[PDB]
Amino acid sequence: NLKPVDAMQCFDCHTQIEDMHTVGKHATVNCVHCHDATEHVETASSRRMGERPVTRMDLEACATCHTAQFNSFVEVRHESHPRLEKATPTSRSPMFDKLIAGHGFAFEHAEPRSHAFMLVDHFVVDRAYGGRFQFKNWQKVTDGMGAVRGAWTVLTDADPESSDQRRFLSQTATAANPVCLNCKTQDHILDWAYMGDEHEAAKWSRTSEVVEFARDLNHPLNCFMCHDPHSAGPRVVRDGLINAVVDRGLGTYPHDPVKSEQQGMTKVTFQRGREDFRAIGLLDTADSNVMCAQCHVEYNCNPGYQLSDGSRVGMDDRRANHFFWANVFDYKEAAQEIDFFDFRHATTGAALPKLQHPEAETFWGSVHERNGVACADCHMPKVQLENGKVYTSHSQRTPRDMMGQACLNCHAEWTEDQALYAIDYIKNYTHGKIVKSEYWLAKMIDLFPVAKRAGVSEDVLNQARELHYDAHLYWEWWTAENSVGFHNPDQARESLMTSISKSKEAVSLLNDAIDAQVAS
Amino acid sequence: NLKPVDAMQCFDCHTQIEDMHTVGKHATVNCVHCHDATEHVETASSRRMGERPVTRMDLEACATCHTAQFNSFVEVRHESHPRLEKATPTSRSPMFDKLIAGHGFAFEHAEPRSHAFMLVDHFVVDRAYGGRFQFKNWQKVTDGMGAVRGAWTVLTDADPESSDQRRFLSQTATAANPVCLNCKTQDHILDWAYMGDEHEAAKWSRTSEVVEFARDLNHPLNCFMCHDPHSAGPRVVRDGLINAVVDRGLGTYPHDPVK
Amino acid sequence: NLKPVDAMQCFDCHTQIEDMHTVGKHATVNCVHCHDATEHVETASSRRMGERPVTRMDLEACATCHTAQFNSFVEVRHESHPRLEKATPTSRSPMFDKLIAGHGFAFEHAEPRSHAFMLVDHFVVDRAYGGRFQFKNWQKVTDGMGAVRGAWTVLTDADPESSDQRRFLSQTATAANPVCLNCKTQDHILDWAYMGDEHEAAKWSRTSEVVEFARDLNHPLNCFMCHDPHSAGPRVVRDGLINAVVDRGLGTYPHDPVKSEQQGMTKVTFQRGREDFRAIGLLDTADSNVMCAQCHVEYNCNPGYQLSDGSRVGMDDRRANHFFWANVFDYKEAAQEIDFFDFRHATTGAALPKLQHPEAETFWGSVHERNGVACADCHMPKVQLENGKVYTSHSQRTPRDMMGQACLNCHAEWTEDQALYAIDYIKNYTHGKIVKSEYWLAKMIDLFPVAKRAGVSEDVLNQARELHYDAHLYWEWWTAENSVGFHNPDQARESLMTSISKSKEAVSLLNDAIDAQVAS
Ligand code: HEC
Ligand code: HEC
Ligand code: HEC
Ligand code: HEC
Ligand code: HEC
Ligand code: HEC
Ligand code: HEC
Ligand code: HEC
Ligand code: HEC
Ligand code: HEC
Ligand code: HEC
Ligand code: HEC
Ligand code: HEC
Ligand SMILES: [Ca+2]
Ligand SMILES: [Ca+2]
Repeated sequence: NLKPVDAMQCFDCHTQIEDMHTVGKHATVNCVHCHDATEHVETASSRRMGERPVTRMDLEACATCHTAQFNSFVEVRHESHPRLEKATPTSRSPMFDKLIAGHGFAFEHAEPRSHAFMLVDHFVVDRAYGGRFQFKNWQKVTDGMGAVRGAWTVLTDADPESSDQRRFLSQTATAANPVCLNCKTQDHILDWAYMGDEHEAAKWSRTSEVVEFARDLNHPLNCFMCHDPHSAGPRVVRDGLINAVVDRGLGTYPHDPVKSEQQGMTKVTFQRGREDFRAIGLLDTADSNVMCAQCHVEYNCNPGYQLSDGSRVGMDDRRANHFFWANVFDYKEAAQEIDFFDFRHATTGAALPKLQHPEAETFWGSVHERNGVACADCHMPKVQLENGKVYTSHSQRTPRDMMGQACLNCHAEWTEDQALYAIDYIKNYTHGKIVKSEYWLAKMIDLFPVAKRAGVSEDVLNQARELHYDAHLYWEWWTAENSVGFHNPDQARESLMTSISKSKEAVSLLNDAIDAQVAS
Repeated sequence: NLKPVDAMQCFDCHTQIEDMHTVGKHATVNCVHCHDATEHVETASSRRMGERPVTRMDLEACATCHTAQFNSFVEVRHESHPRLEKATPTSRSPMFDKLIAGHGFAFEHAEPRSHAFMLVDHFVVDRAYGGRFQFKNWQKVTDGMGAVRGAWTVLTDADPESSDQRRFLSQTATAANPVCLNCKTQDHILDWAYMGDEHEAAKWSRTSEVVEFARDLNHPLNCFMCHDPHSAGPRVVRDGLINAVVDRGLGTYPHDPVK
Repeated sequence: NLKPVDAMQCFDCHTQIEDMHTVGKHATVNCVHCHDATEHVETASSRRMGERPVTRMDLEACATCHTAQFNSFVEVRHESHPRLEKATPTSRSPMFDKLIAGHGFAFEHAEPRSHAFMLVDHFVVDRAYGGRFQFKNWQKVTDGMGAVRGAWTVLTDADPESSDQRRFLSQTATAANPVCLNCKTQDHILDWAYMGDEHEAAKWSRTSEVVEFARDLNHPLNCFMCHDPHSAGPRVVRDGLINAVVDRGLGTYPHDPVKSEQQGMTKVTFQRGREDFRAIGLLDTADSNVMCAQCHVEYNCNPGYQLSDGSRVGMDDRRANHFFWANVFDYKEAAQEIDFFDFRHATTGAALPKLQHPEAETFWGSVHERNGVACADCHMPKVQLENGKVYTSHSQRTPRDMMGQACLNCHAEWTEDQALYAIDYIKNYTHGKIVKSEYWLAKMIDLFPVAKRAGVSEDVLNQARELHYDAHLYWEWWTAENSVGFHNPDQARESLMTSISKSKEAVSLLNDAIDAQVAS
């Protein structure tokens, strides 16, 4: 049984915590729920930590008083098909392997499944750790609660004796690095300096051995990623997001200065040895658009190359942890502003960006976003109970599972079937354009070896490579983005038509150049 | 937002609560969750209460940290047919009127329905208060959450100006008395002496005017009827039960001394 | 009404039958249920048959006393989509036509459907008889009971006047030969010598005119394929299987000598004119792993070519009826041991194997097989009845239709949805790797004409052809195998990664060789 500690004693040294804790809705929640600080209190001074207190980061620390939210979070949506590869004819990107050739995603890229699995899925995907980590057996893939209890309760490491990234199976990659983990867990929140920069007080950083870092991490999507444990108020903890919104002053809604001001973020910095160490972003309001944008964004979390000179940009560089915080039509400019690209296409040699799940940036400017709707309205609605205390569902899943609460409450003119039909109209239309964009990209890509072998000049190949960048960007955004156009159908339409235009331009350029070589 | 109070100061006078609270699973739960004792602490001595502190008896006091248990409790089972009279050919006792003739149950005795309604159903049944109390309208009969929030949020009193038990409709009875309420609520747990005996410190007792008592009561089946708020440990609070089991030495299982 | 015959009279000459019949559970079942032997008994001698007795091979011969088993067998699973071509984007092998080009399966290869249809489906598939046989009309495709009553009750022959294999429609093949029928029916069990070898007493053999043979055959999957009609004990009748397990001494579980000994097979030979003629394999136990392995295996049942010198191996050769009885990683060695391959790829010219439904060999060594689980546990479980005499369901179908009896009885920790999710995780993962294997095989195949035309040497082409063999084998096993990895997910994973490795090696070899030619 827990025994309370005297928080006044802590507050003597922890003024920032005092100011948060005493004012919020956790003012009566004793520190012992999450911290074991006995030896810390015996040894600390006002500027030196002394013995490190233990801080609980398990979600059960919150589930004791918030079982409803915890249970809704950990529910596994069995209809979210697991380990479903996107590069197949029946999934999101039928020609993905040809289009992404040269990139680590060619090894495996599955559709997302329920949040409980995020950390385990990150660890076991074929592109991440060379196949080092596996579930203990193939039955464990169902065990959401187990994954939440801790990744290492359900996973095995092929070689606990080594800590290097290497292939354990031939068709795997070792793309994982420490930045990835920031969107899977915040178990490292006290051990990682802001942005993963080198820091005396940080156990882990962008340049750490990711296998060793992995072994230290257990829990997915900690509840405190969106809720300050001290004030219980809304926040974000993701460094990349704070950096974009606050440090770079882009604001929470870069396209709406007024909304950015009303629904803003306040950066709170915590120090170690009186030197800035870590930060959180306190939100003005409980704005799930910004909470979900901690992870559902396009980002860099990887080494890459400079657009200017093609030189390597390694994990040690700040750019290896970066939120572009730019919609699809501002993205090329945002990548130019940091002088960065992700990979060279294996066939065309083009410098290309790699886009990932840009839901937050896609949502900006959509009809729903403009009308003050937020992710949670459709994906974590309040529960409707005939007789019950209302709480917010933490199931984070498609509104198809709860259309009454997620759509039909606003769309009184529709039945569930009508609303589903509206969704399907958009997704079907968008998917048709994605498929057409891929057809044209693939047609362009296939001409590169023919052009090279026909003696087409490097100048013409480079012209086509520049078009490839744009054709790729304006296509890939939409296979990366999870709503298949729903979050912003007009933007998807304009973008995908732009992709096709670019590819058609490249096809015509290469075809003409090949024919001119043949004629000469 | 709640501000915690200095529980150690309470414990200077409240040794019994200290021994329960500091040992159980509510040792970290501050008194401010259930008591407003500011003026009490200002005026009390260990021998004089001073200002009476306020104690929350609402189930929301527990639902804050125990929403899953509260929500399962308050759910209304619509399949438990409401206001279904047992003295009919299709219910439990087709000849009940003949057999029970001379007893107040002849006026109305329905099947039970979900616990959320126990106090409101007690107040509105035809045999209890002469028809004095009704739901605010016939729609309110569905409102389990409302009844749990408080009986008087969903009921009306035909005559707030009188406190006597009398018939307001011809075929009703006034069988209710203060003892009934002990199986409907424990909102009176600090205002009722053991067994409802007369007591200088008891606002209410077996001989109280039941209508006046009724008006003071709000919540059905308080969570603390089975769970001690201080220790979080299992308990009962019903005097009649404690009297049988302990005072009369019958034990919890009168047919099984080992159990 | 049947009238019993005096079996003692038969037993005077039929000692093997006496020894089986008098001891088993059919000891009270009179011969007249299945044999009309009146004129036989009048004319036979102890060594000469005299008039041939009639033997009933229709399944109704057993259905009279075993209606429950018969009815469960003949049920048509309408959810098993009929005539569903595998070489489409929504089926098992999207790039099958490119990959299998040169082989008869390019004409048509559908997913399997319910067992009642096996013989009719064999007769009507476009790759088998040149389109000679059709259902009487398109309505008859539903008639499982009709097919079971007899193929010729529901099919028509385009030309009853000729018996040659030829095309009746342009896009058909004539791949059928007599060996195929051994996995469709055993109506010929008394007319076919062991292995289909030439024999004086055999009406049919490997070299027979298959159209004439076809016309003599009526019933699918006779009940006596797994149950000896005389002893009622468990057996197999399939020559290829007996030959692998017993003649070649490979055992029923080639990877487990102990299990092979406990769950073994005893070959029983029957003679004609005191010369070995046909054989059965009596099983030590009712082991469905071995019963189903009569057909659900990789086999040769076709002409092919020698790996050594490329010469034709015709139906007359023993190798035209062969069970490799080898898992995917032992298969290349098993094909080398008989010096055999199936076809030359139409584009690459590579000698290639053709793999078919190797469920039995894939199942070996899997977690379930190692734990003593057998096909029937998942595909023909005992019926569960609140009040009823239990019998074994003969419906032979996916456990999805009976998850309570097929999985959940062993997997108490799971709900049906969890178990289905576990299956889908494996199938989704495996299918993603199949698709990737095909992508790489197709990329390799497409380089062959480019390499040939660029002047790449035969030595380099032959190197790539040798890689093609392996890339093909380690892919095709898994489109052939029906569980999409479920029966052995680790093996599927290792194999498919091997396929991709081989293809990538071939792509790199050919690309480099083409570029070197272009540069010269
Ligand atoms: C000892 C019980 C207890 C623990 C442990 C606890 N909380 Fe709370 N929490 C409360 C109470 C009490 C409230 C106030 C409820 C109210 O009045 O609305 C609260 C309020 C909240 C709110 C609403 C705050 C607001 O401003 O609306 C959030 C979000 C919350 N808690 C999250 C968490 C998270 C995340 C954890 C785990 C780090 C956690 N809590 C741990 C008891 C707890
Ligand atoms: C910590 C980073 C992170 C945060 C914050 C986050 N997500 Fe996710 N989300 C993921 C990852 C990772 C997955 C895929 C998990 C997996 O496949 O194992 C995912 C999956 C999902 C899915 C697919 C679930 C399914 O059934 O397939 C939805 C919908 C989703 N997120 C919505 C949201 C919404 C809405 C928010 C804000 C309330 C949110 N997410 C916050 C990382 C995050
Ligand atoms: C900005 C936050 C963020 C970073 C950094 C991030 N992810 Fe994710 N990850 C997500 C979200 C959101 C999802 C679910 C949406 C989706 O998959 O499209 C996801 C899904 C996944 C999935 C399940 C779907 C799939 O792709 O197979 C895996 C595996 C995964 N991430 C691995 C990685 C690896 C490896 C890294 C580092 C190279 C990484 N993640 C970096 C946010 C992030
Ligand atoms: C991706 C961000 C995110 C994560 C992670 C998160 N929540 Fe929440 N939570 C929300 C949002 C959004 C709301 C509703 C805010 C609003 O509309 O007022 C919410 C509301 C709450 C509330 C207020 C009562 C209610 O239900 O509205 C509690 C308590 C809470 N969450 C607890 C948890 C616990 C416990 C966890 C960990 C299992 C958790 N949250 C994880 C975003 C998050
Ligand atoms: C107006 C409602 C609405 C809002 C607001 C909304 N989405 Fe969605 N979201 C959808 C619909 C509809 C789909 C398609 C789901 C489907 O077809 O089942 C979708 C799909 C998703 C998916 C893929 C889910 C799956 O299972 O395939 C993710 C992840 C997601 N949204 C995240 C977000 C995030 C993060 C935000 C806030 C930036 C957001 N959404 C805003 C309605 C919304
Ligand atoms: C501020 C939050 C909070 C409030 C208010 C609260 N509890 Fe609890 N309760 C807890 C915590 C924390 C535990 C211990 C959970 C654990 O460790 O298992 C707990 C434990 C319990 C247990 C389990 C005790 C045991 O020994 O197993 C019961 C029963 C319980 N509470 C009932 C109540 C009732 C009834 C009320 C209303 C009088 C109430 N609680 C008020 C937080 C609260
Ligand atoms: C405070 C007294 C009290 C306690 C303690 C109590 N009950 Fe009840 N119970 C009632 C009353 C009064 C009703 C009828 C309520 C009504 O009709 O409005 C009832 C109704 C029920 C019903 C019928 C519910 C329905 O759907 O019709 C069941 C079952 C029941 N109780 C079981 C229990 C069990 C089991 C416990 C112990 C966990 C319990 N009760 C504790 C007083 C109580
Ligand atoms: C020992 C505890 C106890 C006492 C005292 C008690 N009840 Fe009840 N009451 C119950 C239980 C338990 C139920 C539900 C089971 C049932 O109705 O059989 C119930 C059900 C009811 C119901 C709904 C069913 C019906 O009979 O119409 C009413 C109304 C009711 N009581 C009124 C009264 C009145 C009036 C008194 C005082 C004369 C009274 N109760 C005294 C325990 C009690
Ligand atoms: C005249 C009725 C009759 C006919 C015809 C008949 N059987 Fe049987 N069969 C029996 C009886 C009686 C048993 C013993 C049942 C028992 O005692 O378990 C039996 C037992 C069996 C058993 C269980 C044997 C064992 O050892 O467990 C199988 C398998 C079987 N029969 C298959 C067949 C097949 C296949 C046919 C058609 C070739 C067939 N039977 C024809 C009556 C019949
Ligand atoms: C005589 C050879 C043969 C034997 C023995 C045999 N099968 Fe089959 N099986 C087939 C053929 C041929 C098909 C496809 C039939 C068709 O498509 O018309 C098939 C189809 C199936 C299917 C797919 C059915 C559907 O609904 O699509 C399953 C499952 C199956 N077999 C399992 C088994 C199991 C388990 C055993 C052992 C109990 C077994 N089979 C024994 C030849 C056989
Ligand atoms: C070793 C036994 C075996 C032999 C020999 C065999 N089959 Fe099959 N056949 C099967 C099994 C098992 C299935 C069902 C599993 C599957 O199709 O993958 C099957 C399925 C079929 C199907 C339905 C699915 C499809 O491919 O369209 C046809 C048609 C078929 N066989 C024709 C043939 C022809 C023609 C031959 C000879 C060239 C042949 N079979 C030889 C066992 C065999
Ligand atoms: C592919 C092999 C196979 C075929 C063909 C087959 N069965 Fe069976 N049969 C089994 C297996 C396996 C069992 C159960 C053996 C065990 O577990 O004891 C079984 C059991 C039996 C039993 C024993 C009683 C029972 O239900 O367990 C009878 C009778 C039987 N089958 C009759 C038939 C009849 C009649 C047919 C033809 C319609 C038939 N079988 C076709 C494999 C076969
Ligand atoms: C532990 C249970 C289990 C065992 C044992 C098992 N399988 Fe399967 N089998 C499966 C599952 C699961 C599938 C995939 C079915 C699905 O996804 O609907 C499958 C698929 C099949 C299919 C394709 C069925 C269809 O409709 O798609 C055939 C044929 C098959 N198995 C035959 C066999 C044979 C022959 C054996 C014995 C050598 C065997 N299986 C052993 C569980 C089993
Ligand atoms: Ca990116
Ligand atoms: Ca073969």
